[PDB]
Amino acid sequence: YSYIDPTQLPYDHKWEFPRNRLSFGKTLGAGAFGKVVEATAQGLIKSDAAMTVAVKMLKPSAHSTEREALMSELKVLSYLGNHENIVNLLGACTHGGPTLVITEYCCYGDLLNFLRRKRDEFVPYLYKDFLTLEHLLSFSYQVAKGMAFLASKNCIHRDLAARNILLTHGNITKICDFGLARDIKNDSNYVDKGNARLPVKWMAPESIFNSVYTFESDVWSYGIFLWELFSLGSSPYPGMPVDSKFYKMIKEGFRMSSPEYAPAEMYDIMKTCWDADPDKRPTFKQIVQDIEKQISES
Ligand SMILES: COc1cc2ncnc(Oc3ccc(NC(=O)Cn4cc(C(C)C)nn4)cc3)c2cc1OC
Repeated sequence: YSYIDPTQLPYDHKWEFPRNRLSFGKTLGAGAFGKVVEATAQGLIKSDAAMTVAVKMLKPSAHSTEREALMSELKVLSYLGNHENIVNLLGACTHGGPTLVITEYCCYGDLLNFLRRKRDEFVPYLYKDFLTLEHLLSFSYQVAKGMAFLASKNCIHRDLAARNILLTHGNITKICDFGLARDIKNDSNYVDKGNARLPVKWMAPESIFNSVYTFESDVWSYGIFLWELFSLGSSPYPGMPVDSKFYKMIKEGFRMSSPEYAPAEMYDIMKTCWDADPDKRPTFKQIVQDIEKQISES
């Protein structure tokens, strides 16, 4: 929810695709109630050529709440329309069986696992495809541009992190949301807080203590994502478990020091994203303008 009720958004039937034209392959990811599988779609291209796609669907374990949530995701994707910095909708199957959501396939997978795999060969300054500082600045710019677009459409992400960014051809990043297709019960980055399992280390104080999610709380998460990026995939608040001492320290103003590979101007952005006053944080549009200047000066 937040600013817009996703259940009231319309679904354009121009997206309707016949489900008998899909051939399912390997499961890319699974949670308790949902999954994402790799598939071949036939007749999606005007010229009889087959194409590889990603398909999100529910498991027989899912209930009415999860069935409403997958339909709401489809309505939001149809409402947003395509954007270069967001995973794009290609089609959907809404009759003749369970809901299927068809999105573009991203050959390099999630950004978190890519950074961890590339960590040991990082170059701060050719066939080998080494990760450089130039690539980290470009990723930070592309993610801020996609988030500036979501905010302009009155959308709040609520789970922005490196694990929710995909990487495709030509070092292009795409904002995504695995949601129900992530096993949050066995992921240590999600913590038990009341009757929920939440990503506390990425959450703004107003979201933790008041359950308030806004344009400003997404900006706090972006600052945490920057720390993950310039630490080459390390977990935030290293050596600190999520306990009473953690919630106390955050309220009292404790903040992480800069990661090892962050330029000083990128750490300056992180600090402003983590201001206790939501009105003192920059907008995603201001972040884009700031990074643009850094890239041009480089
Ligand atoms: C080679 O490995 C992979 C390739 C992949 N290629 C493509 N997709 C993959 O997974 C998916 C991840 C997420 C989604 N769904 C959404 O993001 C829908 N959405 C967007 C939003 C917001 C508006 C931003 N809200 N909801 C669909 C598929 C892959 C996973 C891989 O490995 C794990």
